[PDB]
Amino acid sequence: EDKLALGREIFLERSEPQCALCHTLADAEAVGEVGPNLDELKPDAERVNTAVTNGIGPMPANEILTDEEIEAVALYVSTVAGKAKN
Amino acid sequence: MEEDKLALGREIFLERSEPQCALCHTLADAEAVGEVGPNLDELKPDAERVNTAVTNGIGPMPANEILTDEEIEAVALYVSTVAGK
Amino acid sequence: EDKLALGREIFLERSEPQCALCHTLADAEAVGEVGPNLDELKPDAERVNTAVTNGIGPMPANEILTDEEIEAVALYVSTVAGKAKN
Amino acid sequence: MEEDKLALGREIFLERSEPQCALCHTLADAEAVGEVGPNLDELKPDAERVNTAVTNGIGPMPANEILTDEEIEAVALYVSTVAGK
Ligand code: HEC
Ligand code: HEC
Ligand code: HEC
Ligand code: HEC
Repeated sequence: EDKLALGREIFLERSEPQCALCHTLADAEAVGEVGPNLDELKPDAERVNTAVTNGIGPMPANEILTDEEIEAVALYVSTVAGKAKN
Repeated sequence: MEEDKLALGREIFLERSEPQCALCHTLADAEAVGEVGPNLDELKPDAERVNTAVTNGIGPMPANEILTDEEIEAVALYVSTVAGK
Repeated sequence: EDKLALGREIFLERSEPQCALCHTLADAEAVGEVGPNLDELKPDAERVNTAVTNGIGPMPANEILTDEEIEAVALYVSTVAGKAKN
Repeated sequence: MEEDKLALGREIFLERSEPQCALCHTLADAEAVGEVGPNLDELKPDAERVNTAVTNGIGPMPANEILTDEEIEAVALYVSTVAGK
Protein backbone atom coordinates (compact mmCIF):
# COMPACT_ATOMS: atom_id res chain seq x y z
CA GLU A 1 0.00 0.00 0.00
CA ASP A 2 2.17 2.88 1.35
CA LYS A 3 5.46 1.00 0.84
CA LEU A 4 4.34 0.64 -2.80
CA ALA A 5 3.62 4.35 -3.32
CA LEU A 6 7.16 4.93 -1.99
CA GLY A 7 8.89 2.53 -4.42
CA ARG A 8 6.80 3.95 -7.26
CA GLU A 9 7.95 7.49 -6.39
CA ILE A 10 11.60 6.37 -6.20
CA PHE A 11 11.22 4.60 -9.55
CA LEU A 12 9.64 7.65 -11.19
CA GLU A 13 11.02 10.76 -9.42
CA ARG A 14 13.72 10.33 -6.74
CA SER A 15 16.22 8.11 -8.59
CA GLU A 16 19.01 9.82 -10.53
CA PRO A 17 18.78 9.20 -13.41
CA GLN A 18 15.18 8.02 -12.99
CA CYS A 19 14.59 4.25 -13.39
CA ALA A 20 11.53 5.04 -15.54
CA LEU A 21 13.69 6.85 -18.12
CA CYS A 22 15.79 3.71 -18.76
CA HIS A 23 13.30 0.91 -17.95
CA THR A 24 9.83 -0.24 -18.93
CA LEU A 25 7.47 -1.02 -16.05
CA ALA A 26 3.71 -0.94 -16.61
CA ASP A 27 2.65 -0.22 -13.01
CA ALA A 28 4.61 3.03 -13.19
CA GLU A 29 3.49 3.73 -16.80
CA ALA A 30 7.22 3.70 -17.61
CA VAL A 31 8.43 2.90 -21.14
CA GLY A 32 12.18 3.56 -21.00
CA GLU A 33 14.08 1.62 -23.65
CA VAL A 34 17.75 1.85 -22.52
CA GLY A 35 17.77 -1.28 -20.35
CA PRO A 36 15.62 -4.41 -20.10
CA ASN A 37 11.84 -4.40 -19.79
CA LEU A 38 11.32 -5.13 -16.10
CA ASP A 39 7.85 -6.54 -16.85
CA GLU A 40 9.74 -9.12 -18.92
CA LEU A 41 12.64 -9.72 -16.53
CA LYS A 42 10.36 -10.01 -13.44
CA PRO A 43 13.34 -9.93 -11.04
CA ASP A 44 13.20 -10.76 -7.32
CA ALA A 45 13.93 -8.14 -4.62
CA GLU A 46 17.53 -9.28 -4.19
CA ARG A 47 18.31 -8.98 -7.91
CA VAL A 48 17.00 -5.40 -8.06
CA ASN A 49 18.73 -4.36 -4.83
CA THR A 50 22.05 -5.73 -6.05
CA ALA A 51 21.69 -4.01 -9.43
CA VAL A 52 20.81 -0.60 -8.00
CA THR A 53 23.48 -0.83 -5.29
CA ASN A 54 26.44 -2.00 -7.40
CA GLY A 55 25.44 -1.14 -10.92
CA ILE A 56 25.80 -3.71 -13.68
CA GLY A 57 27.17 -3.29 -17.19
CA PRO A 58 26.44 0.23 -18.44
CA MET A 59 23.87 0.78 -15.64
CA PRO A 60 25.33 3.14 -13.06
CA ALA A 61 25.51 2.34 -9.35
CA ASN A 62 23.39 4.38 -6.96
CA GLU A 63 24.79 7.46 -5.24
CA ILE A 64 21.87 9.41 -3.77
CA LEU A 65 19.32 6.86 -2.52
CA THR A 66 19.51 5.76 1.11
CA ASP A 67 19.64 2.06 1.84
CA GLU A 68 15.95 1.95 2.88
CA GLU A 69 14.96 3.66 -0.39
CA ILE A 70 16.91 1.04 -2.33
CA GLU A 71 15.00 -1.67 -0.41
CA ALA A 72 11.69 0.05 -1.13
CA VAL A 73 12.25 0.28 -4.90
CA ALA A 74 13.50 -3.36 -4.84
CA LEU A 75 10.34 -4.51 -3.03
CA TYR A 76 8.18 -2.43 -5.41
CA VAL A 77 9.66 -3.63 -8.68
CA SER A 78 9.66 -7.27 -7.60
CA THR A 79 6.00 -7.09 -6.55
CA VAL A 80 4.49 -5.18 -9.48
CA ALA A 81 6.54 -6.41 -12.47
CA GLY A 82 4.19 -7.82 -15.16
CA LYS A 83 1.10 -6.06 -13.78
CA ALA A 84 -0.73 -2.72 -14.12
CA LYS A 85 -1.75 -0.30 -11.31
CA ASN A 86 -4.04 -2.03 -8.77
CA MET B 1 -18.18 1.93 -38.01
CA GLU B 2 -20.40 4.72 -36.66
CA GLU B 3 -18.56 7.91 -35.64
CA ASP B 4 -19.53 7.59 -31.95
CA LYS B 5 -18.14 4.04 -31.62
CA LEU B 6 -14.88 5.15 -33.34
CA ALA B 7 -14.75 8.11 -30.96
CA LEU B 8 -15.30 5.66 -28.08
CA GLY B 9 -12.52 3.31 -29.30
CA ARG B 10 -10.09 6.23 -29.73
CA GLU B 11 -10.77 7.45 -26.18
CA ILE B 12 -10.18 4.01 -24.72
CA PHE B 13 -7.03 3.39 -26.76
CA LEU B 14 -5.61 6.85 -25.95
CA GLU B 15 -6.77 7.71 -22.39
CA ARG B 16 -9.12 5.33 -20.52
CA SER B 17 -6.86 2.26 -20.75
CA GLU B 18 -4.33 1.74 -17.94
CA PRO B 19 -1.68 1.92 -19.03
CA GLN B 20 -2.76 3.71 -22.19
CA CYS B 21 -2.46 1.47 -25.29
CA ALA B 22 -0.86 4.46 -27.07
CA LEU B 23 1.95 4.48 -24.50
CA CYS B 24 3.28 1.21 -25.90
CA HIS B 25 1.67 0.82 -29.36
CA THR B 26 1.60 2.55 -32.75
CA LEU B 27 -1.78 3.07 -34.45
CA ALA B 28 -1.88 5.84 -37.10
CA ASP B 29 -5.60 6.51 -36.70
CA ALA B 30 -5.14 7.52 -33.04
CA GLU B 31 -1.80 9.29 -33.78
CA ALA B 32 -0.42 6.74 -31.30
CA VAL B 33 3.35 6.23 -31.68
CA GLY B 34 4.22 3.80 -28.88
CA GLU B 35 7.39 1.78 -29.48
CA VAL B 36 7.62 -0.81 -26.64
CA GLY B 37 4.92 -3.01 -28.21
CA PRO B 38 4.25 -4.05 -31.80
CA ASN B 39 3.03 -1.61 -34.42
CA LEU B 40 -0.68 -2.39 -34.76
CA ASP B 41 -0.80 -1.04 -38.33
CA GLU B 42 1.69 -3.84 -39.12
CA LEU B 43 -0.05 -6.53 -37.05
CA LYS B 44 -3.61 -5.78 -38.28
CA PRO B 45 -5.22 -8.02 -35.66
CA ASP B 46 -8.89 -9.05 -35.81
CA ALA B 47 -11.27 -8.16 -33.00
CA GLU B 48 -10.93 -11.51 -31.19
CA ARG B 49 -7.13 -11.23 -31.22
CA VAL B 50 -7.27 -7.77 -29.64
CA ASN B 51 -9.91 -8.80 -27.12
CA THR B 52 -7.77 -11.75 -25.96
CA ALA B 53 -4.53 -9.76 -25.59
CA VAL B 54 -6.20 -6.99 -23.55
CA THR B 55 -8.30 -9.31 -21.38
CA ASN B 56 -5.57 -11.82 -20.56
CA GLY B 57 -2.32 -9.90 -21.15
CA ILE B 58 0.38 -11.51 -23.29
CA GLY B 59 4.09 -11.76 -22.67
CA PRO B 60 5.18 -8.50 -20.99
CA MET B 61 1.83 -6.81 -21.87
CA PRO B 62 -0.24 -6.58 -18.64
CA ALA B 63 -3.80 -7.90 -18.35
CA ASN B 64 -6.50 -5.25 -18.25
CA GLU B 65 -7.82 -4.23 -14.84
CA ILE B 66 -9.65 -0.93 -15.45
CA LEU B 67 -11.79 -1.47 -18.58
CA THR B 68 -15.19 -3.16 -18.50
CA ASP B 69 -15.98 -5.98 -20.97
CA GLU B 70 -18.05 -3.63 -23.14
CA GLU B 71 -15.09 -1.22 -23.19
CA ILE B 72 -12.79 -4.09 -24.21
CA GLU B 73 -15.17 -5.09 -27.03
CA ALA B 74 -15.27 -1.43 -28.10
CA VAL B 75 -11.49 -1.00 -28.34
CA ALA B 76 -11.12 -4.42 -30.04
CA LEU B 77 -13.56 -3.42 -32.77
CA TYR B 78 -11.88 -0.06 -33.06
CA VAL B 79 -8.33 -1.38 -33.46
CA SER B 80 -9.35 -4.15 -35.88
CA THR B 81 -11.33 -1.68 -37.98
CA VAL B 82 -8.69 1.07 -38.36
CA ALA B 83 -5.37 -0.82 -38.13
CA GLY B 84 -3.60 -0.28 -41.46
CA LYS B 85 -5.33 2.90 -42.72
CA GLU C 1 15.53 29.28 -46.97
CA ASP C 2 11.74 29.88 -46.69
CA LYS C 3 10.82 26.67 -48.57
CA LEU C 4 12.94 24.88 -45.93
CA ALA C 5 11.19 26.47 -42.93
CA LEU C 6 7.95 25.26 -44.55
CA GLY C 7 9.03 21.61 -44.96
CA ARG C 8 10.43 21.68 -41.42
CA GLU C 9 7.07 22.88 -40.07
CA ILE C 10 5.20 20.20 -42.04
CA PHE C 11 7.63 17.56 -40.76
CA LEU C 12 7.25 18.71 -37.14
CA GLU C 13 3.73 20.19 -36.76
CA ARG C 14 1.32 20.02 -39.72
CA SER C 15 1.57 16.32 -40.66
CA GLU C 16 -0.89 13.91 -39.04
CA PRO C 17 0.54 11.94 -37.38
CA GLN C 18 3.70 14.09 -37.34
CA CYS C 19 6.68 12.74 -39.34
CA ALA C 20 8.95 13.63 -36.40
CA LEU C 21 7.06 11.25 -34.10
CA CYS C 22 7.82 8.24 -36.33
CA HIS C 23 11.13 9.29 -37.97
CA THR C 24 14.60 10.45 -36.98
CA LEU C 25 15.87 13.56 -38.77
CA ALA C 26 18.61 15.66 -37.19
CA ASP C 27 17.79 18.98 -38.89
CA ALA C 28 14.36 18.87 -37.24
CA GLU C 29 15.79 17.51 -33.94
CA ALA C 30 13.46 14.55 -34.53
CA VAL C 31 14.21 11.15 -32.97
CA GLY C 32 11.12 9.07 -33.78
CA GLU C 33 11.86 5.34 -33.79
CA VAL C 34 8.80 3.79 -35.54
CA GLY C 35 10.17 3.96 -39.09
CA PRO C 36 13.62 4.30 -40.65
CA ASN C 37 16.15 6.96 -39.72
CA LEU C 38 15.87 9.42 -42.59
CA ASP C 39 19.43 10.63 -41.93
CA GLU C 40 20.42 7.04 -42.76
CA LEU C 41 18.05 6.49 -45.69
CA LYS C 42 18.89 9.86 -47.33
CA PRO C 43 16.03 9.54 -49.85
CA ASP C 44 15.53 11.73 -52.93
CA ALA C 45 12.50 14.04 -53.31
CA GLU C 46 10.60 11.54 -55.46
CA ARG C 47 11.00 8.72 -52.91
CA VAL C 48 9.63 10.88 -50.08
CA ASN C 49 6.77 12.27 -52.16
CA THR C 50 5.71 8.78 -53.23
CA ALA C 51 5.87 7.48 -49.64
CA VAL C 52 3.85 10.32 -48.14
CA THR C 53 1.31 10.27 -50.98
CA ASN C 54 0.64 6.51 -51.19
CA GLY C 55 1.86 5.20 -47.88
CA ILE C 56 4.11 2.16 -47.76
CA GLY C 57 3.95 -0.86 -45.46
CA PRO C 58 2.56 0.18 -42.08
CA MET C 59 3.15 3.89 -42.87
CA PRO C 60 -0.20 5.54 -43.57
CA ALA C 61 -0.93 7.54 -46.72
CA ASN C 62 -1.50 11.27 -46.41
CA GLU C 63 -5.00 12.69 -46.01
CA ILE C 64 -4.68 16.31 -44.87
CA LEU C 65 -1.62 17.78 -46.62
CA THR C 66 -2.15 19.59 -49.92
CA ASP C 67 -0.06 18.54 -52.88
CA GLU C 68 2.27 21.57 -52.55
CA GLU C 69 2.84 20.75 -48.87
CA ILE C 70 3.77 17.20 -49.82
CA GLU C 71 6.28 18.62 -52.34
CA ALA C 72 7.69 20.97 -49.71
CA VAL C 73 8.30 18.25 -47.11
CA ALA C 74 9.77 16.04 -49.91
CA LEU C 75 12.17 18.83 -50.96
CA TYR C 76 13.05 19.49 -47.29
CA VAL C 77 13.79 15.93 -46.26
CA SER C 78 15.83 15.21 -49.38
CA THR C 79 17.94 18.34 -48.88
CA VAL C 80 18.64 18.15 -45.14
CA ALA C 81 18.93 14.39 -44.49
CA GLY C 82 22.29 13.61 -42.83
CA LYS C 83 22.89 17.20 -41.69
CA ALA C 84 22.10 19.47 -38.72
CA LYS C 85 20.39 22.92 -38.78
CA ASN C 86 22.33 25.38 -40.98
CA MET D 1 38.53 17.03 -13.80
CA GLU D 2 37.85 20.43 -12.24
CA GLU D 3 34.19 21.16 -11.43
CA ASP D 4 33.95 24.07 -13.90
CA LYS D 5 35.18 21.99 -16.87
CA LEU D 6 32.71 19.20 -15.94
CA ALA D 7 29.97 21.82 -15.71
CA LEU D 8 31.08 23.09 -19.13
CA GLY D 9 31.03 19.58 -20.66
CA ARG D 10 27.57 18.86 -19.20
CA GLU D 11 26.17 22.10 -20.66
CA ILE D 12 27.55 21.32 -24.10
CA PHE D 13 26.38 17.70 -24.05
CA LEU D 14 22.90 18.66 -22.78
CA GLU D 15 22.06 22.08 -24.34
CA ARG D 16 24.67 23.89 -26.47
CA SER D 17 25.16 21.07 -29.01
CA GLU D 18 22.88 21.06 -32.07
CA PRO D 19 21.24 18.70 -32.00
CA GLN D 20 21.81 18.04 -28.31
CA CYS D 21 23.99 14.95 -27.71
CA ALA D 22 21.48 13.91 -25.01
CA LEU D 23 18.72 13.78 -27.64
CA CYS D 24 20.34 10.71 -29.21
CA HIS D 25 22.77 9.35 -26.57
CA THR D 26 22.73 7.87 -23.07
CA LEU D 27 25.27 9.15 -20.52
CA ALA D 28 24.34 8.57 -16.84
CA ASP D 29 26.38 11.51 -15.55
CA ALA D 30 24.29 13.99 -17.57
CA GLU D 31 21.04 12.04 -16.92
CA ALA D 32 20.98 11.76 -20.73
CA VAL D 33 18.79 8.87 -21.94
CA GLY D 34 18.92 9.18 -25.74
CA GLU D 35 18.20 5.94 -27.60
CA VAL D 36 18.85 6.63 -31.33
CA GLY D 37 22.64 6.50 -30.85
CA PRO D 38 24.87 4.18 -28.84
CA ASN D 39 24.94 4.22 -25.06
CA LEU D 40 28.14 6.10 -24.20
CA ASP D 41 28.43 4.37 -20.81
CA GLU D 42 28.75 1.15 -22.85
CA LEU D 43 31.08 2.57 -25.50
CA LYS D 44 33.45 4.38 -23.08
CA PRO D 45 35.23 6.26 -25.87
CA ASP D 46 38.50 8.14 -25.32
CA ALA D 47 38.73 11.87 -25.97
CA GLU D 48 40.11 11.52 -29.51
CA ARG D 49 37.29 9.14 -30.47
CA VAL D 50 34.67 11.61 -29.26
CA ASN D 51 36.41 14.57 -30.88
CA THR D 52 36.47 12.78 -34.26
CA ALA D 53 32.81 11.70 -34.20
CA VAL D 54 31.55 15.20 -33.30
CA THR D 55 33.87 17.07 -35.68
CA ASN D 56 33.34 14.85 -38.72
CA GLY D 57 30.01 13.11 -38.05
CA ILE D 58 29.82 9.33 -38.44
CA GLY D 59 27.21 7.24 -40.16
CA PRO D 60 23.83 8.89 -39.53
CA MET D 61 25.33 11.16 -36.79
CA PRO D 62 25.64 14.69 -38.25
CA ALA D 63 28.89 16.68 -38.24
CA ASN D 64 29.02 19.53 -35.76
CA GLU D 65 28.25 23.01 -37.05
CA ILE D 66 27.57 25.10 -33.92
CA LEU D 67 30.36 24.23 -31.45
CA THR D 68 33.81 25.83 -31.57
CA ASP D 69 36.94 23.63 -31.46
CA GLU D 70 37.51 24.47 -27.79
CA GLU D 71 33.90 23.46 -27.07
CA ILE D 72 34.48 20.18 -28.95
CA GLU D 73 37.64 19.49 -26.92
CA ALA D 74 35.66 20.28 -23.76
CA VAL D 75 32.82 17.84 -24.46
CA ALA D 76 35.30 15.16 -25.63
CA LEU D 77 37.18 15.36 -22.34
CA TYR D 78 33.92 15.39 -20.45
CA VAL D 79 32.42 12.31 -22.12
CA SER D 80 35.66 10.31 -21.94
CA THR D 81 36.08 11.19 -18.27
CA VAL D 82 32.57 10.30 -17.01
CA ALA D 83 31.41 7.56 -19.41
CA GLY D 84 30.84 4.44 -17.29
CA LYS D 85 30.37 5.99 -13.81
C1 HEC E 1 20.18 4.05 -17.59
C2 HEC E 1 20.80 5.46 -17.48
C3 HEC E 1 19.57 3.26 -16.39
C4 HEC E 1 19.22 3.67 -15.16
C5 HEC E 1 18.82 5.11 -14.78
C6 HEC E 1 18.53 2.55 -14.55
N1 HEC E 1 18.82 1.40 -15.25
FE1 HEC E 1 18.60 -0.50 -14.58
N2 HEC E 1 19.64 -1.20 -16.20
C7 HEC E 1 20.09 -0.40 -17.24
C8 HEC E 1 20.82 -1.19 -18.20
C9 HEC E 1 21.47 -0.70 -19.50
C10 HEC E 1 20.79 -2.61 -17.65
C11 HEC E 1 21.42 -3.86 -18.29
C12 HEC E 1 22.65 -4.26 -17.50
C13 HEC E 1 23.42 -5.32 -18.25
O1 HEC E 1 24.46 -4.97 -18.89
O2 HEC E 1 23.00 -6.51 -18.20
C14 HEC E 1 20.03 -2.51 -16.41
C15 HEC E 1 19.75 -3.55 -15.56
C16 HEC E 1 18.82 -3.51 -14.56
C17 HEC E 1 18.23 -4.67 -13.91
C18 HEC E 1 18.55 -6.14 -14.25
C19 HEC E 1 19.90 -6.46 -13.61
C20 HEC E 1 20.24 -7.92 -13.76
O3 HEC E 1 20.51 -8.56 -12.72
O4 HEC E 1 20.25 -8.45 -14.91
C21 HEC E 1 17.36 -4.23 -13.00
C22 HEC E 1 16.50 -5.12 -12.10
C23 HEC E 1 17.38 -2.78 -13.04
N3 HEC E 1 18.30 -2.37 -13.98
C24 HEC E 1 16.65 -1.93 -12.23
C25 HEC E 1 16.82 -0.57 -12.16
C26 HEC E 1 16.36 0.30 -11.10
C27 HEC E 1 15.48 -0.09 -9.91
C28 HEC E 1 16.68 1.54 -11.43
C29 HEC E 1 16.38 2.82 -10.61
C30 HEC E 1 17.17 2.86 -9.30
C31 HEC E 1 17.43 1.49 -12.66
N4 HEC E 1 17.51 0.18 -13.08
C32 HEC E 1 17.92 2.58 -13.32
C33 HEC E 1 19.89 0.95 -17.36
C34 HEC E 1 19.44 1.80 -16.39
C1 HEC F 1 2.96 -1.63 -22.43
C2 HEC F 1 2.73 -1.53 -20.91
C3 HEC F 1 1.72 -2.06 -23.24
C4 HEC F 1 0.51 -1.53 -23.14
C5 HEC F 1 0.09 -0.43 -22.15
C6 HEC F 1 -0.35 -2.17 -24.12
N1 HEC F 1 0.39 -3.11 -24.82
FE1 HEC F 1 -0.36 -4.34 -26.23
N2 HEC F 1 1.51 -5.29 -26.29
C7 HEC F 1 2.62 -4.90 -25.56
C8 HEC F 1 3.70 -5.83 -25.80
C9 HEC F 1 5.12 -5.81 -25.21
C10 HEC F 1 3.13 -6.83 -26.77
C11 HEC F 1 3.89 -8.04 -27.34
C12 HEC F 1 3.29 -9.25 -26.64
C13 HEC F 1 4.14 -10.47 -26.95
O1 HEC F 1 4.96 -10.83 -26.06
O2 HEC F 1 4.00 -11.03 -28.07
C14 HEC F 1 1.77 -6.43 -27.03
C15 HEC F 1 0.89 -7.05 -27.87
C16 HEC F 1 -0.37 -6.61 -28.23
C17 HEC F 1 -1.20 -7.19 -29.26
C18 HEC F 1 -0.83 -8.41 -30.12
C19 HEC F 1 -1.20 -9.63 -29.26
C20 HEC F 1 -0.90 -10.93 -29.98
O3 HEC F 1 -1.79 -11.81 -30.08
O4 HEC F 1 0.25 -11.10 -30.46
C21 HEC F 1 -2.35 -6.51 -29.32
C22 HEC F 1 -3.52 -6.80 -30.30
C23 HEC F 1 -2.30 -5.48 -28.30
N3 HEC F 1 -1.07 -5.56 -27.67
C24 HEC F 1 -3.28 -4.54 -28.01
C25 HEC F 1 -3.27 -3.65 -26.95
C26 HEC F 1 -4.38 -2.87 -26.43
C27 HEC F 1 -5.79 -2.82 -27.04
C28 HEC F 1 -3.92 -2.13 -25.42
C29 HEC F 1 -4.74 -1.14 -24.55
C30 HEC F 1 -5.98 -1.89 -24.01
C31 HEC F 1 -2.53 -2.47 -25.22
N4 HEC F 1 -2.17 -3.39 -26.17
C32 HEC F 1 -1.69 -1.92 -24.29
C33 HEC F 1 2.70 -3.81 -24.73
C34 HEC F 1 1.66 -3.04 -24.30
C1 HEC G 1 4.18 6.29 -38.26
C2 HEC G 1 2.80 6.51 -37.61
C3 HEC G 1 4.76 7.16 -39.42
C4 HEC G 1 4.36 8.35 -39.91
C5 HEC G 1 3.59 9.42 -39.11
C6 HEC G 1 5.38 8.75 -40.85
N1 HEC G 1 6.14 7.67 -41.21
FE1 HEC G 1 7.33 7.50 -42.84
N2 HEC G 1 7.54 5.49 -42.49
C7 HEC G 1 7.03 4.84 -41.39
C8 HEC G 1 7.32 3.43 -41.46
C9 HEC G 1 6.95 2.34 -40.43
C10 HEC G 1 8.09 3.25 -42.75
C11 HEC G 1 8.67 1.93 -43.32
C12 HEC G 1 7.83 1.49 -44.51
C13 HEC G 1 8.21 0.09 -44.91
O1 HEC G 1 7.45 -0.87 -44.55
O2 HEC G 1 9.26 -0.06 -45.59
C14 HEC G 1 8.19 4.59 -43.32
C15 HEC G 1 8.80 4.92 -44.50
C16 HEC G 1 9.12 6.19 -44.88
C17 HEC G 1 10.08 6.55 -45.91
C18 HEC G 1 10.91 5.54 -46.74
C19 HEC G 1 9.99 4.96 -47.80
C20 HEC G 1 10.74 4.06 -48.75
O3 HEC G 1 10.65 4.32 -49.98
O4 HEC G 1 11.43 3.10 -48.30
C21 HEC G 1 10.13 7.87 -45.99
C22 HEC G 1 11.03 8.67 -46.94
C23 HEC G 1 9.18 8.41 -45.03
N3 HEC G 1 8.56 7.35 -44.39
C24 HEC G 1 8.90 9.73 -44.81
C25 HEC G 1 7.88 10.20 -44.02
C26 HEC G 1 7.30 11.53 -44.05
C27 HEC G 1 7.81 12.73 -44.87
C28 HEC G 1 6.38 11.60 -43.11
C29 HEC G 1 5.52 12.83 -42.75
C30 HEC G 1 4.53 13.19 -43.87
C31 HEC G 1 6.26 10.29 -42.52
N4 HEC G 1 7.19 9.45 -43.10
C32 HEC G 1 5.42 9.97 -41.49
C33 HEC G 1 6.33 5.42 -40.36
C34 HEC G 1 5.80 6.67 -40.34
C1 HEC H 1 21.35 12.09 -33.37
C2 HEC H 1 20.99 13.27 -34.29
C3 HEC H 1 22.74 12.19 -32.71
C4 HEC H 1 23.21 13.24 -32.06
C5 HEC H 1 22.49 14.60 -31.91
C6 HEC H 1 24.53 12.91 -31.54
N1 HEC H 1 24.83 11.61 -31.89
FE1 HEC H 1 26.59 10.70 -31.49
N2 HEC H 1 25.91 9.07 -32.64
C7 HEC H 1 24.67 8.98 -33.23
C8 HEC H 1 24.59 7.76 -34.00
C9 HEC H 1 23.40 7.23 -34.83
C10 HEC H 1 25.93 7.10 -33.81
C11 HEC H 1 26.36 5.77 -34.43
C12 HEC H 1 27.35 6.14 -35.53
C13 HEC H 1 27.64 4.91 -36.36
O1 HEC H 1 27.03 4.82 -37.46
O2 HEC H 1 28.45 4.05 -35.91
C14 HEC H 1 26.69 7.98 -32.95
C15 HEC H 1 27.97 7.75 -32.50
C16 HEC H 1 28.67 8.51 -31.58
C17 HEC H 1 29.94 8.15 -30.99
C18 HEC H 1 30.74 6.87 -31.31
C19 HEC H 1 31.53 7.19 -32.58
C20 HEC H 1 32.37 6.02 -33.02
O3 HEC H 1 33.59 6.19 -33.26
O4 HEC H 1 31.83 4.90 -33.15
C21 HEC H 1 30.32 9.13 -30.16
C22 HEC H 1 31.62 9.13 -29.31
C23 HEC H 1 29.31 10.16 -30.20
N3 HEC H 1 28.31 9.74 -31.07
C24 HEC H 1 29.29 11.35 -29.50
C25 HEC H 1 28.39 12.38 -29.65
C26 HEC H 1 28.49 13.75 -29.17
C27 HEC H 1 29.63 14.29 -28.28
C28 HEC H 1 27.38 14.40 -29.53
C29 HEC H 1 27.05 15.89 -29.23
C30 HEC H 1 28.23 16.76 -29.72
C31 HEC H 1 26.57 13.50 -30.31
N4 HEC H 1 27.21 12.28 -30.36
C32 HEC H 1 25.35 13.77 -30.85
C33 HEC H 1 23.65 9.90 -33.12
C34 HEC H 1 23.74 11.15 -32.60
